[PDB]
Amino acid sequence: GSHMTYPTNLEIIGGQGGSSFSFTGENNGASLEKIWVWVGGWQIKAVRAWLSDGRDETFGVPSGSHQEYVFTPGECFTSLSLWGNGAGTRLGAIKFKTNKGGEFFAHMTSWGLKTEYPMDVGSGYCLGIVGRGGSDIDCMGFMFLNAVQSTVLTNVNYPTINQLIPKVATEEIKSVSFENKTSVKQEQKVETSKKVIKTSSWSMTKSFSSTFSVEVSAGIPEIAEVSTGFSISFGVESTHSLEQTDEKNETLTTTVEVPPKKKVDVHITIGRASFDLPYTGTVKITCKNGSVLQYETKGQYKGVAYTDIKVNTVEKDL
Amino acid sequence: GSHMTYPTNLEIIGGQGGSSFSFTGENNGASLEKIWVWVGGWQIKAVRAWLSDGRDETFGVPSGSHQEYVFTPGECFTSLSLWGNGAGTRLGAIKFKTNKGGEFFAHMTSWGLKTEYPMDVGSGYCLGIVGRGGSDIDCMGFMFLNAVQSTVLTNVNYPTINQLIPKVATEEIKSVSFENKTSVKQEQKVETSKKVIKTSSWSMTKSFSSTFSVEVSAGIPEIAEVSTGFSISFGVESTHSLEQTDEKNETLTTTVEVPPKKKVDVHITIGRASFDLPYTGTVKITCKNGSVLQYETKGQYKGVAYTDIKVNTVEKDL
Ligand SMILES: OC[C@H]1O[C@@](CO)(O[C@H]2O[C@H](CO)[C@@H](O)[C@H](O)[C@H]2O)[C@@H](O)[C@@H]1O
Ligand SMILES: OC[C@H]1O[C@@](CO)(O[C@H]2O[C@H](CO)[C@@H](O)[C@H](O)[C@H]2O)[C@@H](O)[C@@H]1O
Ligand SMILES: [Cl-]
Ligand SMILES: [Cl-]
Repeated sequence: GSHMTYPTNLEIIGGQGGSSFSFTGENNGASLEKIWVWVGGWQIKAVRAWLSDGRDETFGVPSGSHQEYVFTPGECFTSLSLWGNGAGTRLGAIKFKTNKGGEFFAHMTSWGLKTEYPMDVGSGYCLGIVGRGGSDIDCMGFMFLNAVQSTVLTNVNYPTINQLIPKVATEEIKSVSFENKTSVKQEQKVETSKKVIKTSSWSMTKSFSSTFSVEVSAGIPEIAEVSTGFSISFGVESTHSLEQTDEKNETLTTTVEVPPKKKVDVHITIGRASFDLPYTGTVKITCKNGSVLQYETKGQYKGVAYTDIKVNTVEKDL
Repeated sequence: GSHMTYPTNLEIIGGQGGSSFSFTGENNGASLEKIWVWVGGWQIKAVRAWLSDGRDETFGVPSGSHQEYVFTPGECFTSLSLWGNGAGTRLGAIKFKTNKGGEFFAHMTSWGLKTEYPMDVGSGYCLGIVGRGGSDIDCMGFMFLNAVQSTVLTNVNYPTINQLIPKVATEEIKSVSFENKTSVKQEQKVETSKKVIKTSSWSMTKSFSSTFSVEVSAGIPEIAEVSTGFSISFGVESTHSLEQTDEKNETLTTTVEVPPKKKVDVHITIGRASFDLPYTGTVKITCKNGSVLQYETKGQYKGVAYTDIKVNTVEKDL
């Protein structure tokens, strides 16, 4: 009585003729984006499906006109029922409703419908379809991702980061001038504050990111001003959102030495850098039922990062 | 030997004639938004200033054309110098630069400029002007907020929240049906997941919020479904940003009981509420130098909140 749970939920209805097919995003997180259904008198005749990664395949042999459903990003199933043709030999009908208020019903046209099979749609996120086709749709089911506990983008790498030479724009914060009339050392306290807005963005297919709250477990590219240039350090690992912004009041206290019979000009600045670079990582979906679905992904990271506040003092003799 | 610090920085240059004026946002965080300067042969003739709260005053008596500087939100001074008229009886010139690359220089037209007085602009955020005027500008200084350590919106109240009746819109997450053909009670586990995006925002004058990173210490309006109806409670105080979004995967596991020889329909939903109400609070500015500037404020809070996920089951015979 060992019990197995799975990250997907799939119930296939119909007969056992035809040849098996499996058309799902279960290895890359792709979802069902569009479906065309053709019907006959005593069967679903054919199905054409488009997944959000651009795959497009037809099962069975179309005849007549089709019915269409176009799913928008974030649109999930709220319910699904399938019918066989009543004889156990073909799929007979598909009915569903979505979380955007849509409803779709496609059914054989001659024979009356018999036993309805209502399905659990899991999370509501449909990964595609699986079944058997020949001239017709012998059998089919819709594959759903089961309800999700967490969705994490982890194992993030930036494979061009070491090659990259970042452009650091200087922002002026303040300049102050002092003059020391006396023949003895002077010291001046200078306090600086400046609002900095650091941002991080990891791109993601919009279907997946509209449906799930993706946490990011990653290091953030950072800038420090090295004496021989600017290097993009790949910082310490922590948790973020896919689009993240962190504001603060960056501050510094400087004690400026003003020698005798000298004027000192103090110039206070900060450096700003925009990263725009590829990343790779692993999407890890953990379902409520304990199972996991993971897959490798790649995208673009965009970052805005700042140096420390910099103080430059220029001494002159008046 | 005690040491006294202050949250504003103000150095007044010129003579002692005329009458005192003080035109600053040091009681409501308003900043200098626009300035017009008129000059004469041996003086600054007049200054007209506009603060970000809509105040507008003129000091001295204009003659001739004016020079103008218009400050955009977030534009701070990076440097400032003032001159007297050389005789110590009038302000004679104003020169400044800003963090958006601007520069402005207004000076008396006949008498030569003597001693330049360079000023520490503090945070760069100019609260306004203080000085003496009669026919002319006898003396003036620009007041700055000193470098800032933190800016916090706290003591937040929503004085209409008790009168409020909230619009709750119901979103469908999933529905499923079960059938029990036995004369024996049956159980079914249904797991649910749903992405929710909760948002908070407290309005603030754009000049202040563009210059400073404002942390919010507040309770957030929250919504629960009571057996009677829909509660709107304050929440417990915590730290937020002025514009805050929090995504999560809300989840639920439900054990559904199917009584013998019954159909049971399970309808899983969540309630969404939009708040749009007034708030009051206290802005607390703590300077690097330990001093504090506090003032009361008011604005509009906008929120999106959600109830817990709800399960409603209905039963029939079959
Ligand atoms: O009804 C379709 C028609 O086609 C045939 C033979 O070409 O069978 C093909 O299609 C069936 C439905 O997809 C499959 O079950 C079968 O395996 C496949 O050869 C006829 O047998 C059938 O009547
Ligand atoms: O500066 C012009 C002229 O104004 C007079 C009055 O005619 O003085 C007024 O303006 C001065 C500059 O603002 C003030 O110092 C003075 O207090 C005020 O009465 C003249 O004295 C002066 O020459
Ligand atoms: Cl059947
Ligand atoms: Cl002078």
